[PDB]
Amino acid sequence: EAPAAVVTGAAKRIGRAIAVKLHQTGYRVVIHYHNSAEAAVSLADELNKERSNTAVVCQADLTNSNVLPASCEEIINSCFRAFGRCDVLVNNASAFYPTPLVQKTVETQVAELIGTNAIAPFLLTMSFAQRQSNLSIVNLCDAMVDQPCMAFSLYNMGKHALVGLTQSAALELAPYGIRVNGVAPGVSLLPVAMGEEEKDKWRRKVPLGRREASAEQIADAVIFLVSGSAQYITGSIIKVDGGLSLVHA
Amino acid sequence: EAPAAVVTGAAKRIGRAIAVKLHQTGYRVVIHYHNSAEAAVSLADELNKERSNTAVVCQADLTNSNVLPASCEEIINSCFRAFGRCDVLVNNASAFYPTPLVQGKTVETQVAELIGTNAIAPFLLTMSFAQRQSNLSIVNLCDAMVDQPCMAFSLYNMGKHALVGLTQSAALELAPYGIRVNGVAPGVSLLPVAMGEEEKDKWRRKVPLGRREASAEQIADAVIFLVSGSAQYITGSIIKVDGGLSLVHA
Amino acid sequence: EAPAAVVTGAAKRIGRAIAVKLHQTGYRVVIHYHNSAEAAVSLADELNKERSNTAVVCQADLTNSNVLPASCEEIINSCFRAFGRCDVLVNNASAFYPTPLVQGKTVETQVAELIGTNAIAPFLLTMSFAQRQSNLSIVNLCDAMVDQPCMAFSLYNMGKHALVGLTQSAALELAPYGIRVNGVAPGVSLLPVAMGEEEKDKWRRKVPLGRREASAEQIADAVIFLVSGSAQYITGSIIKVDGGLSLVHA
Amino acid sequence: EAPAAVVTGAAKRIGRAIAVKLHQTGYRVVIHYHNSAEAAVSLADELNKERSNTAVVCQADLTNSNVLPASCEEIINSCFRAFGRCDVLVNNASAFYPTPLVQGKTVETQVAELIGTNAIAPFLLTMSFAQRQKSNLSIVNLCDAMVDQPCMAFSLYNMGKHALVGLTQSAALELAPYGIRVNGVAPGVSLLPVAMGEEEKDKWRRKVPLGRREASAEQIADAVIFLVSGSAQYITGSIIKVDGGLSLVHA
Ligand SMILES: NC(=O)c1ccc[n+]([C@@H]2O[C@H](COP(=O)([O-])OP(=O)(O)OC[C@H]3O[C@@H](n4cnc5c(N)ncnc54)[C@H](OP(=O)(O)O)[C@@H]3O)[C@@H](O)[C@H]2O)c1
Ligand SMILES: NC(=O)c1ccc[n+]([C@@H]2O[C@H](COP(=O)([O-])OP(=O)(O)OC[C@H]3O[C@@H](n4cnc5c(N)ncnc54)[C@H](OP(=O)(O)O)[C@@H]3O)[C@@H](O)[C@H]2O)c1
Ligand SMILES: NC(=O)c1ccc[n+]([C@@H]2O[C@H](COP(=O)([O-])OP(=O)(O)OC[C@H]3O[C@@H](n4cnc5c(N)ncnc54)[C@H](OP(=O)(O)O)[C@@H]3O)[C@@H](O)[C@H]2O)c1
Ligand SMILES: NC(=O)c1ccc[n+]([C@@H]2O[C@H](COP(=O)([O-])OP(=O)(O)OC[C@H]3O[C@@H](n4cnc5c(N)ncnc54)[C@H](OP(=O)(O)O)[C@@H]3O)[C@@H](O)[C@H]2O)c1
Ligand SMILES: *CC(=O)N[C@H](CC#C)C(=O)N1CCC(COc2cccc3nc(N)nc(N)c23)CC1
Ligand SMILES: *CC(=O)N[C@H](CC#C)C(=O)N1CCC(COc2cccc3nc(N)nc(N)c23)CC1
Ligand SMILES: *CC(=O)N[C@H](CC#C)C(=O)N1CCC(COc2cccc3nc(N)nc(N)c23)CC1
Ligand SMILES: *CC(=O)N[C@H](CC#C)C(=O)N1CCC(COc2cccc3nc(N)nc(N)c23)CC1
Repeated sequence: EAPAAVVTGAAKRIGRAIAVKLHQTGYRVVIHYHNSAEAAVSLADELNKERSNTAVVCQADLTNSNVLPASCEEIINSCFRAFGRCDVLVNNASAFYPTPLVQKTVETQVAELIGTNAIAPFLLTMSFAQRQSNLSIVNLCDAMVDQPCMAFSLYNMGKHALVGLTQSAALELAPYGIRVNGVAPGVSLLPVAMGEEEKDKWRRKVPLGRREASAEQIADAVIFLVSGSAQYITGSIIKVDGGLSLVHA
Repeated sequence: EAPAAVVTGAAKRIGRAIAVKLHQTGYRVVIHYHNSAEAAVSLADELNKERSNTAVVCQADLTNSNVLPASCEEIINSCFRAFGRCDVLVNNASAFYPTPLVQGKTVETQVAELIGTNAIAPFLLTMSFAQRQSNLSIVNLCDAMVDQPCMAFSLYNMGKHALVGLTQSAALELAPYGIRVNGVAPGVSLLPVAMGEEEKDKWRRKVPLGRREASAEQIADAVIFLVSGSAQYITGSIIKVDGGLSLVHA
Repeated sequence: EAPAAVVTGAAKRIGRAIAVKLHQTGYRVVIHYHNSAEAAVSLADELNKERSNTAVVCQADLTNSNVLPASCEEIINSCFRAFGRCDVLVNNASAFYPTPLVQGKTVETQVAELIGTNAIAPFLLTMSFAQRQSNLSIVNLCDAMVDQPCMAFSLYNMGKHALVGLTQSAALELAPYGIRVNGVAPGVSLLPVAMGEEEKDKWRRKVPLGRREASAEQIADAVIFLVSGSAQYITGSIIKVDGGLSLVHA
Repeated sequence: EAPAAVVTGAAKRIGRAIAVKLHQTGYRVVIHYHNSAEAAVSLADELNKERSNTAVVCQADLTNSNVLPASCEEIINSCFRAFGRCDVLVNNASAFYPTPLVQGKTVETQVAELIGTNAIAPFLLTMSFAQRQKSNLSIVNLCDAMVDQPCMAFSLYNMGKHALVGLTQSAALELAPYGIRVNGVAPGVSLLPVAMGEEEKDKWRRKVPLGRREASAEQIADAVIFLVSGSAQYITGSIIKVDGGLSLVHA
């Protein structure tokens, strides 16, 4: 019987590449999305064309709210409903934008940035564990958490909280044989809205090849961590950053 | 004219020792409290008896909510109203209790209290402190054991990790304004009032330096250092005051 | 056509498992050894029986001395002599024993062996590897417990900390040459042959994930990942393979 | 009776400021030096003019060698011989220069100097310090805030500073039962090299978030004073960055 995986924010970019590579490795996949319905379904169609009834989609807002716990339980439930099991959770979905300390409401920014990057991963982790082989969770972290971008304090707080969850959950779920690890990109796929001149500025800072990581290169580290080659690995965060985090000002 | 400081959760325990030591150093203090009204007022009375018009209390819930930004703004405003200035912010108030991943507060409430008090309220207080602006600084009460967490304390731990992030992010962003942002990270300090002596001794005996918990005063000493002129080039730093506990393997 | 790898201290235990797994992946291997001549030759025989002309041995003391640079150059040279190329360096060889700060090897010798094997020899091998230059990479065997050190192992610990520094420094400096530099950091893996069973069990039961030590093969798996095309964007990274041990408080 | 401190490399720059501030705090001081005899003696004369019989000098090469253990024992011994006690050790002396991985000191000499001064000599001094105790005893190691964002081609220097972090932590743990605390102070940009042109100095200064300037030697010394004080009696194994936020700045 084929294992099954949930990937949050899987319709595009890094999450899409993760879903594709898990599917290629033999997983059935839940493609979670928020706004990207068309791209989510398009991906599921591609995967189901390769192997029938191996991909489903699942819609949810992961902003923090009174309903978030129910939404996260339903994401996990969607995997059990479609595939009868849930072996892997990848927490990939993430809101990302500046929140300057000195001059959406700030309460909404808190809900979106801390909800997507930290609280929803926590609630999904709870629901994943409650419903339980090579079981594991992979959190998409950020190699630059300790050298943060100016005016991104709430985003950064969210990613730091995710490191804490990764470590806390590794410890607490180890007795259940659930491993919990992270993958920490530096510069990967740049924002669609960023101008080419700015993209090049960031690319040229990367020591290894002066370019961003492809989505597939991020996905490769995820595949490693969920594999039998990582069966003793828990609580670990692998940087996939081409040396960027080691570069001084 | 005397500088002024806000200390959150200052009615008791470590926050009280911090407020007392800042007061002894010449600061006027806002004693923030949530439920500990009697202890807060009693402390302000003691400090004002020592020097008139040098302490006020300020009540606020720092649970996450849509009104938390306004509450945090009002804490800072309370310092300006009492003293005409706000030089130092100490983020000390903190909810602390287990939230097991596997099995009667709702999880919505646990998130709001643990992430609100330990991370979001510090962020909003930091915003308000900075907006309203000399030796200006913020000191966050962190946790030396954030990377060796207590079993079943994931939300608390997430909160303290987020506070590290804030410490670093805010140091960077507020450096141009001359505001320093640092942390003090206890290991074992004052044990919970409800904990039995047998358990207290179990944790005390794990500490390499002296096999005892830190006094509240020892924590406060590190805060006093970081707000002083002796730390004027220090920002983004988190000083462990843990007697070596974080270095001890399983 | 086949790439080639040097593995230091490869005659036994973790280094042997690394050499075997690299060989199984298609590498030709130099089996470096110091005292374990019989085991090194036996391993080369086993690998060459599987595929002819794919393994040689190379003897060297990696204690620090004025001749260590020449010895390390000769290890790399041995790879070029046997295989015409050198694609991968695994710095595995390591002296490990206590050096109490407060009280028949001299301290001069303890320094030379512990700092030589764990740090200086890796540095010199890295220099020689780089000078003599595709998927080129170095993997250093680090230690997940470097910040929760064993009592009385200060020189060993200093050595492993230095190796972290080298991993990061060399990643940065060799990135323009397309050489990646990464580490694998065990917690409890293969226990010392000389350790009593009662002590072995004490350490095993501290590991959160499965209450057992890592097999040599599990360590090797992380090395195989880091040298593979699946890690082509990874440099300066140290992967813990410790079953959660480093996260456990005292 | 006044406590006593050893400060290595104390004739100039940061070590000098540390020795001065310890002296001002009431310590008697051993001023260790290697080549800077005239500056060491000049400092001792200034301190003894302030308070008689409160400063001596002690000469030693801290390069790694067969004699280094004996040299480090003798440094500690010189404190006991002058002052009858040794309360504080500050490991400050440090060689600093590039050692590129890819291309007239030999590399074995570079190893001996960079690893000796930054790591091995601190270890041996720590051993000797602890052996002679066998009251507020503490060691402060001068570390480096930028150890995880290293300067290109400074691999041996960086290895040395990483080793010193290890020592700080290992020694804190092992000496805690004796009541000896072990901590570090980690500068970012402090006193720039004497040779450096103002244009290059300003390049590095302008990277510092807090004030766009290097730390004074006195600012570094202030952190040392804190760590040896009664205000840090529960602090051990801690490394305080004094870097104006530099270590938090991305590329
Ligand atoms: N790209 C980089 O360079 C980089 C660098 C460091 C770390 N990372 C991390 O790597 C991961 C993937 O990065 P990425 O660039 O591929 O991400 P992204 O494109 O910014 O976000 C991925 C998806 O997150 C979903 N998401 C956002 N807000 C949401 C909400 N309120 N509720 C539910 N889902 C929500 C969106 O799904 P819909 O489109 O369906 O609305 C979006 O497509 C993230 O965790 C990121 O922080 C990336
Ligand atoms: N004690 C230790 O061993 C230790 C260890 C590591 C870190 N620390 C950190 O050091 C700091 C002080 O520790 P502590 O033991 O003195 O703290 P504490 O006694 O547990 O709590 C401090 C105060 O926080 C306030 N607080 C709690 N929930 C609040 C809410 N919803 N809104 C507003 N205020 C709220 C309470 O004020 P009221 O009483 O007024 O309701 C309480 O007296 C904390 O940040 C803690 O995490 C302490
Ligand atoms: N085992 C664990 O639990 C563990 C934990 C943390 C980290 N690690 C790291 O993982 C690596 C492998 O561990 P291990 O237990 O397999 O190692 P080990 O058995 O303790 O040592 C590996 C080899 O190092 C060689 N070596 C020692 N002194 C040498 C010298 N002066 N010159 C040259 N080679 C020398 C020896 O080779 P000969 O036999 O040929 O004399 C020895 O066989 C090491 O770097 C270790 O620090 C292991
Ligand atoms: N300056 C900075 O920006 C900076 C930045 C980060 C960290 N730090 C650390 O802070 C400390 C002080 O820095 P600094 O710039 O003041 O130091 P420095 O001037 O480069 O060196 C201080 C002293 O070290 C001594 N020393 C060098 N090689 C020696 C050897 N072989 N044996 C014995 N002593 C030797 C020299 O003594 P003699 O003059 O008597 O020969 C020298 O005056 C160092 O540990 C340094 O790594 C400094
Ligand atoms: C200030 C800045 O952009 N660059 C620094 C590092 C340097 C040099 C930095 O903080 N970085 C971290 C974030 C990276 C970009 O990221 C993302 C890019 C695009 C989408 C995206 N989505 C989500 N959800 N999260 C993130 N982090 C990103 C660039 C380097
Ligand atoms: C499971 C556990 O306690 N583990 C270690 C104990 C040891 C040794 C640990 O992880 N520690 C972290 C938490 C410390 C205790 O704390 C507090 C104690 C009392 C009140 C309190 N209030 C608040 N707000 N926060 C905290 N952290 C604490 C003990 C060491
Ligand atoms: C004091 C102690 O061992 N404490 C923990 C043990 C636990 C839990 C610890 O610090 N660990 C580090 C040392 C590990 C053992 O290691 C080795 C074991 C066998 C051989 C060996 N060779 C070499 N070269 N290096 C090392 N590190 C080891 C156990 C976990
Ligand atoms: C390449 C580089 O310098 N990069 C940054 C500078 C910036 C921003 C860096 O890595 N830093 C570390 C080294 C600092 C300079 O230092 C010294 C300067 C002068 C003397 C000296 N002596 C000794 N013994 N050690 C050191 N480290 C220094 C600059 C910041």
